[PDB]
Amino acid sequence: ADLSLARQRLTDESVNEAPRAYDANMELVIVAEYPEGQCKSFHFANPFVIKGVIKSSELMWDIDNGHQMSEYELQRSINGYAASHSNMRQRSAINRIPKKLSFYLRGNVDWNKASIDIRGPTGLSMRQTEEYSLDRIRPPCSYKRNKFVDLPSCGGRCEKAWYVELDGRPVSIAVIVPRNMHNGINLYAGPLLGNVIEGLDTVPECTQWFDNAPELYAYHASNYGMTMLDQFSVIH
Amino acid sequence: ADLSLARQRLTDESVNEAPRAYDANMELVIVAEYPEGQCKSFHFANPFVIKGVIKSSELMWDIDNGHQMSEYELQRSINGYAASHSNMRQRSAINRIPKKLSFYLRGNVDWNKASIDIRGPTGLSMRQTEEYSLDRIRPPCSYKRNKFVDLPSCGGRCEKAWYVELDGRPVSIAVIVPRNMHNGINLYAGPLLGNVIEGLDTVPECTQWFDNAPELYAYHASNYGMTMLDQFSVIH
Amino acid sequence: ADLSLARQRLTDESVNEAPRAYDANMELVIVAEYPEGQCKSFHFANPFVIKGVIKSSELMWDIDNGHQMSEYELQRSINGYAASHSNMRQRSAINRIPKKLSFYLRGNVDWNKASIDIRGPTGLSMRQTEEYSLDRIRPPCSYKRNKFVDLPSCGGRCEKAWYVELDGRPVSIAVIVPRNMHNGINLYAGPLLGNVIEGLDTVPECTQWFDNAPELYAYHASNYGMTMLDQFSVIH
Ligand SMILES: Nc1ncnc2c1ncn2[C@@H]1O[C@H](COP(=O)(O)OP(=O)(O)OP(=O)(O)O)[C@@H](O)[C@H]1O
Ligand SMILES: Nc1ncnc2c1ncn2[C@@H]1O[C@H](COP(=O)(O)OP(=O)(O)OP(=O)(O)O)[C@@H](O)[C@H]1O
Ligand SMILES: Nc1ncnc2c1ncn2[C@@H]1O[C@H](COP(=O)(O)OP(=O)(O)OP(=O)(O)O)[C@@H](O)[C@H]1O
Ligand SMILES: [Mg+2]
Ligand SMILES: [Mg+2]
Ligand SMILES: [Mg+2]
Repeated sequence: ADLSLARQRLTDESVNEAPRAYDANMELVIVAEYPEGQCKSFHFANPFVIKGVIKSSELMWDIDNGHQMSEYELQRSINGYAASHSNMRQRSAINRIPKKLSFYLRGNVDWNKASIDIRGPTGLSMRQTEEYSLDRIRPPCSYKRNKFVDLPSCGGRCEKAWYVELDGRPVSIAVIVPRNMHNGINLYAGPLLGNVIEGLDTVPECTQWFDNAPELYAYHASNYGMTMLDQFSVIH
Repeated sequence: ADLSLARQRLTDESVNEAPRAYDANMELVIVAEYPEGQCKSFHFANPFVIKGVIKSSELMWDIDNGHQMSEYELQRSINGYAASHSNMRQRSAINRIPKKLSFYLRGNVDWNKASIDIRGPTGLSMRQTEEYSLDRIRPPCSYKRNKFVDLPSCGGRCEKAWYVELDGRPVSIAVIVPRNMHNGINLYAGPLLGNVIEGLDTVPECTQWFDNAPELYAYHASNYGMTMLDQFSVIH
Repeated sequence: ADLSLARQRLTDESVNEAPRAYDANMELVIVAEYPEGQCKSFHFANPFVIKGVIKSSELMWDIDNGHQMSEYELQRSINGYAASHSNMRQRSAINRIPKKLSFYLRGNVDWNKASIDIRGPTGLSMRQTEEYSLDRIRPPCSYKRNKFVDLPSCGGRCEKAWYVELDGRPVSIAVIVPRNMHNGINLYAGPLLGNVIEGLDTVPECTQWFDNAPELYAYHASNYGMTMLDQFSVIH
């Protein structure tokens, strides 16, 4: 069927190549998994720089008998990890802290410069002893580069992931995903800068709650086209 | 009264011309109207680029017997529109979805480049079949230009509106309103760039809830000076 | 002990000087104090420009019998201050409005250009009669300069504060803290601009609630290294 197949091939190529267009978004899905198997996904998109910033209050599992906990209640629990004996808790809040964090990156990403910073519970640079004096961005460990794990993007050649296991303490997150400009053109240079600046931080973020991973796969990953890897190394 | 009238005229001109000053804000009021007549207004301001980003959870009517619904409850309802059978609802959530969206723009706006993007329920570019691959900003349809409707600004010569009717599904919003630089000066060029960047994203957003449109007119529009048009084509 | 003291001195200098590094954050703590002595702290950090924006709903004391009030309830109270008879209240909401606002700035700050704008209840420039026409940023009064009060930073030579007393009406806040580039190098110039832009707005904000000031000192100030001054002029 020469021309119906040609037409199919062109439609495939148009979908596969679309992310490399000027103003086509790079895509970031962050998934937090909790001990009982619930998943919280946070989606961020931008063509130029994704800035995926998540407070530690926003990373806790926050549902309680069908009701959403307040930032105040969640921050009260987190404080006990930040500042010794700063709350009244006599048992940990490990049940609501992520077991694991998954970062799914898709599109025309500069993989040399994508930065994923797991920061401490109140947003300071992670360290044994956090302090306003030693608080910075883009620490060397944040640049994952070839530590990102290739995943199928079904023809895009443009999806990778990074996984991290937490050890029972709350964290915040700062991810910076910059656009691949390795074609030699600096989109920030010359008159185009005003247009690039106008496009930063323009796309709504979306937070979703799932009672388990299959729900996450069925109603997020496979609905929109982000391949994810489960604990058995099976892709969905 | 030559000089008391001269003084009046100068005071009029100073108020009327103020938006054209460097660091004077352009103003964006987005109003969502719901079936029972409630209005939710979202106000954004900036001198250089207004970025008016609204999640679909933030656009639902979220009050319930005097109590505000959680993002979680609202997002649970919206999911059924995004992902087939992703929630347990047996009836629609049309009662809490906007009937209509109104966008009021006032100030020294570049009307050739102002962009209003009605995006899908989870923030992806609107299309019959939304997907991470075909997710972008500043789609051609977003530039309204002469589809904006002139409204009185009482001497500013600087207010226009755009209206859109929804059809029962939830949406998110991304608006970019850039400053008119048609006097030939690029505020992003040379040393002034650092100062322009310092001014982006500095003004608090304000969300207001009204049980009906007259409340919206009385306690928002006429209080601060944004002319609005009702369903009978009367200005307030 | 020549070399153990040399080692101590070098460790002191490394902590004291760290904020002057490229990508080292400037730090902003805003503290609101309320009539019964509760404190709400808001922490913002960035290397290049801190943009510390706080809605008037976010500045009210919002805890009520251990539960967090909704933005809707808080905004309903604030509206009565913005727009005469726009709510049903027969008594003021002074109990939940700050008595006083404290701004703590630490790091490599340009003290000539740091701007602190106490804006009106709905985000407009503060004035007797607020209006969309006379809404701007960086008003002359916002530049505090030598009105900032030096505080000990324990070797950094880099902490200052500004204090303001409110008079029973709600306000919003916009603070811009730009990086000291008085070494003669414009970090926005040339190829480094893309990297500076990638770093803006990347660090999680953190809101904390304290029942009294000693809690604020014990579990925030002294935990992380921000010196604060109490009503008796004692530093903590
Ligand atoms: N179960 C799995 N676990 C881990 N990695 C996998 C798994 N399956 C595939 N991958 C990895 O994904 C990458 C792409 O594989 P493949 O070529 O099959 O995908 P594709 O559909 O062609 O999409 P793309 O256009 O991204 O290549 C490979 O590096 C592959 O090893
Ligand atoms: N009821 C209405 N419905 C739709 N458009 C209207 C209505 N009334 C006025 N307008 C439009 O608003 C625009 C400005 O009108 P007008 O000159 O009366 O306002 P103004 O007070 O002078 O303010 P400005 O300085 O913005 O002109 C005109 O294009 C006018 O047609
Ligand atoms: N109780 C106080 N009230 C107001 N200001 C104070 C108080 N104590 C100290 N300061 C001010 O703080 C500034 C720095 O003082 P000092 O040199 O003692 O601090 P330091 O530990 O050396 O830290 P730095 O490196 O910031 O100087 C001085 O201007 C000082 O007057
Ligand atoms: Mg392949
Ligand atoms: Mg006119
Ligand atoms: Mg000193």
